[PDB]
Amino acid sequence: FNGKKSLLKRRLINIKEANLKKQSKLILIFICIFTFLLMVIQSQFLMGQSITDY
Amino acid sequence: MAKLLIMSIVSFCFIFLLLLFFRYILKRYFNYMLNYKVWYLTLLAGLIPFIPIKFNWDSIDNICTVIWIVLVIILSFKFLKALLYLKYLKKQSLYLNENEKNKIDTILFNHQYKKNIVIRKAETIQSPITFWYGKYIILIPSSYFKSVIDKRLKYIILHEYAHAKNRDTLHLIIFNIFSIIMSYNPLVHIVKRKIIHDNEVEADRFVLNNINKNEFKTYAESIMDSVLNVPFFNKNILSHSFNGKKSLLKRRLINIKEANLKKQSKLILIFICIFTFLLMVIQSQFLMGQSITDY
Amino acid sequence: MAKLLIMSIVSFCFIFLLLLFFRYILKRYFNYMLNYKVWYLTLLAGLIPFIPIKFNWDSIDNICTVIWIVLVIILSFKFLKALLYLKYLKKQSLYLNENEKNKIDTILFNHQYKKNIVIRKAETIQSPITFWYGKYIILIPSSYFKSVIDKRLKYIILHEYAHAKNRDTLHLIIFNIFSIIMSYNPLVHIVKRKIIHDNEVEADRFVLNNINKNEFKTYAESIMDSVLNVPFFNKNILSHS
Ligand SMILES: CCCCCCCCC/C=C\CCCCC(=O)O[C@@H](COC(=O)CCCCCC/C=C/CCCCCCCCC)COP(=O)(O)OC[C@H](O)CO
Ligand SMILES: CCCCCCCCC/C=C\CCCCCCC(=O)OC[C@@H](COP(=O)(O)OC[C@H](O)CO)OC(=O)CCCC/C=C\CCCCCCCCC
Ligand SMILES: [Zn+2]
Ligand SMILES: [Zn+2]
Repeated sequence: FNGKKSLLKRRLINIKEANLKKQSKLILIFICIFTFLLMVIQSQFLMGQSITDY
Repeated sequence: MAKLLIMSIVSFCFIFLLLLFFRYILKRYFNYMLNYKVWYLTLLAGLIPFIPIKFNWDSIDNICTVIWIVLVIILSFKFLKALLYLKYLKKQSLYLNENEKNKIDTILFNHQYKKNIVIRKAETIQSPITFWYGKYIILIPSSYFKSVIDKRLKYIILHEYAHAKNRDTLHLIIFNIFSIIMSYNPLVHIVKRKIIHDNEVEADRFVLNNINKNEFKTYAESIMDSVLNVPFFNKNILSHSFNGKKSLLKRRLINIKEANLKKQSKLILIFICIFTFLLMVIQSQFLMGQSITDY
Repeated sequence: MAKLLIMSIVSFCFIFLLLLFFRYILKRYFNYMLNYKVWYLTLLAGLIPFIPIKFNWDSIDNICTVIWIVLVIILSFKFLKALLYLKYLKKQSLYLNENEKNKIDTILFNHQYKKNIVIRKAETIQSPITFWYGKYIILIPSSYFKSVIDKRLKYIILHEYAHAKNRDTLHLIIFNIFSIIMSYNPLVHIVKRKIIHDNEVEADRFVLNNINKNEFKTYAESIMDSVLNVPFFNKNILSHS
């Protein structure tokens, strides 16, 4: 009956399902290492600067 | 020259989208919390283009040159305003009576936590709040202990601890300042806000993990009352408050509490509309046109 | 033709900002509300320089055309799906019994309010909703009437009645259509939120005015419970929950 979804409402929703999960770092790591490599790629791909201006 | 900025904006948005991308599934299908610390990487990556790796139309840059500077200056103010408040706030506190301490300890000894953070009382602000400085300060009004049989102490106290544990109040400050210099890309503000929601969710988990289920129900009910009693605040961006945040629901509650019984004399609308209209007429007097007219 | 795009956007934003100043100040300092109807005039203004009445670029122009076309098509699709959702709800509704009618009568007895709008019930949804069609339909859960002591009925009825009185639902319908077509100026979409925000506030003012001071807190408590104990849905985003 609330006008629209917001924070108080979201919190109450989560209160209904116990988060009985072992949220192992395994997953975050997989993403984090992937992510980092992509920034590496971004670098080879593109850089520039004004230091060139002889 | 500002071509660099454009490059910067693009890089930022790239990583930004990447994180947002993953999140959906991780919660939607697996109910995982994403450990928010990952977000610092967006900033880093976004700024890589500034490194001199080495391995007319530009009038606009003559201008963008100072847009940067001005924004920083304004933000310097914004930031400091809050910081100064914190100066003020901190110095007004006091330590506590043993009996309260005994109660407090009874609640929390179970954790036997790393007590290198601090508990103190207040004679000022209505709701308990927290911020960092270098000490991890938890501050709560005296009315709550004088009301020794309030019971809700059981839950309120723990909540604050939960913010203390991940050092939310530390990161927040740093993050803010750093972002201020890179004032150029509004997406960073999305992030500035977004991060908050996660912190609060985690805090709720934290609490539930320390109580019964019968109690869960009770707790949830107590939160609602904790929202009810007062107007909210935005006093310290460099802090976390208790009443959740600026919102529609809250605004409506505030108004219903206040008297609201009067008509404004009709002219106000009669004229505001006339006014608006004449001006658009004027706008038109000079401005109109479309390509079909171009024989 | 880029020029026309630009003009339309600019014109709209000009007035838009003007209006915002007024509302803020007027409420902030003198405690008054403005009747939201004025907002239609922003759409109008935005389309004046637009009509062909005077009283490199090639690429830019070509693409702009294409985007306009697609935006309208997809928003319409979204809108239409919702529209039949509404059809569904109507089909499934039913009238109430005599005593239930008698309860309504009591609540509205001294109100003697216009009866050219309709009150009906269904088991389909956990909380009441309303919509327009042309008949002003108020729908409540069929599970509520039997509760001899809910003391919700009183408040729920006035709340909705009040919404019905101002024909707010109609305005949203048409209003949305115009933004469906003029899909590109983000400001045009944004104003929708403002309309809703106030529409509900105003409704509350109405209700409070019809109840005892001693129960003001009662009303408020129910408002909270109405949220606390329920899941959220927005299938009909064109309607009020
Ligand atoms: C600049 C704005 C300033 C105003 C802010 C002031 C207001 C401050 C706002 C702060 C509070 C947040 C309120 C929440 C509102 C909201 O809808 O924003 C949500 C993001 O939605 C988007 O994906 C869209 C968000 C982006 C907004 C624009 C909409 C368009 C999106 C399409 C972009 C995708 C295309 C990619 C290419 C981008 C390159 C340009 C919030 O994220 P989350 O809660 O994690 O949801 C998870 C979701 O289930 C997971 O699905
Ligand atoms: C891209 C070109 C744009 C050209 C225009 C120049 C501006 C560019 C700079 C952009 C960022 C500035 C951010 C400030 C926004 C101005 C609004 C502004 O001044 O509004 C501020 C606030 C609060 O309104 P208030 O003053 O209390 O009066 C409300 C009154 O009762 C009733 O009135 O809006 C919200 O936070 C509610 C937003 C709800 C809408 C839904 C979500 C999307 C977020 C809205 C944001 C929408 C996103 C913005 C997109 C235009
Ligand atoms: Zn918190
Ligand atoms: Zn309503």
